Amino acid sequence: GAMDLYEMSKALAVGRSPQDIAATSEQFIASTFHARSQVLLPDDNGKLQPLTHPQGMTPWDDAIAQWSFDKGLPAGAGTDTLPGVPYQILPLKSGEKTYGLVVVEPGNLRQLMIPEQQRLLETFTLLVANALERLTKLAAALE
Amino acid sequence: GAMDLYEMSKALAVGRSPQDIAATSEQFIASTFHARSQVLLPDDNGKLQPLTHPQGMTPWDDAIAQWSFDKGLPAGAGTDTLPGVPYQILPLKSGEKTYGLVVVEPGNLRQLMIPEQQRLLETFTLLVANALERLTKLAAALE
Repeated sequence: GAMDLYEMSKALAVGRSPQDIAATSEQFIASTFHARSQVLLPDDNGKLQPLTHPQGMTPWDDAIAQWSFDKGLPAGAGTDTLPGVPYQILPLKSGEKTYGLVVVEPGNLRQLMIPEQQRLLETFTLLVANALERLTKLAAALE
Repeated sequence: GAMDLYEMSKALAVGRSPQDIAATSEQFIASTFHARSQVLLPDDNGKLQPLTHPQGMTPWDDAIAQWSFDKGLPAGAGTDTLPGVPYQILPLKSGEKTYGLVVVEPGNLRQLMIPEQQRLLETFTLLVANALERLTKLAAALE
């Protein structure tokens, strides 16, 4: 919806932890894009977590997810890497830096892949990435 | 244009100072929205700077600008506060917090006020606000 990006931005602004940001992002991406989703974040070593998909999502390839994060490039539907899977693997990027990934599995892939929806989803991932960037850089500043 | 938000996000991601963010925001808002613009930022006391408009912009009311920043509410065209002026005064907000303002004076006010353009401009101000929030909170973390 028209107001969803603004409402998510309000919820992201008060997030205090990566898990807060992940939960908020999943709630809003699920509602706005009629999809199940999972945010994946790097650990100390740069390896994405969690490695276990949630009930209701089809399992994705962990190593292709890692590839998407490492390269800052999408995979899954709409790309030339795993073009046939029923989900998208999207980097959460601010500038050239990738702070995480979101796996998005819609109820209706033809609906999610409408170009206008793809452009809206890109704006969502940019706002999520900005929130992750803020928390990561602040924690580093202080710890 | 379709790619302008993404291109501005890349430029905002590498900004190192509020002045960097202000210059980038003015460049992209000017180009995308066919407008002159000025970003105003609070000083130590919460008073907006600069107090001097640039050549090519019509002077705005400094106290109404301060009102917009203090209340986190827009003024100027499209609002019930100074509805008749040929510019908009827009808070740069992330969540409930306002980090600055942008004054936008278009070459063609009827074009800027097209609702689709207004919705795009709101997304721009959200990305600018996120950049200002990141720099402000990081500087505080370190200084």
